[PDB]
Amino acid sequence: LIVANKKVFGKGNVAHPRDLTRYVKYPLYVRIQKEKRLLMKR
RNA sequence: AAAAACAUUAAAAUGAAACAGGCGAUUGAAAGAGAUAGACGGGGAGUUUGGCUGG
Repeated sequence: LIVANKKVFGKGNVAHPRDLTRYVKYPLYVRIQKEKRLLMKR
């Protein structure tokens, strides 16, 4: 009955998934309104 | 640097860690473009290159 059990993954010479926000290229109006706040704080 | 190979649509009970007010670097208050001033500039523009006179 030992067929269904745990199976860990690889991710060596293989791929690995991860969330990639902070890299999204938001529209020009979002970028402008986000960097505007920074200029107020710098 | 032993091997011209495979690697994806997950099991299982999150797996696959969080946060930053920076996509990652480089240059930097200098340099580019503007204005004014000096230099240089036949690369180019405009023009000139007297008269008498045994032609």
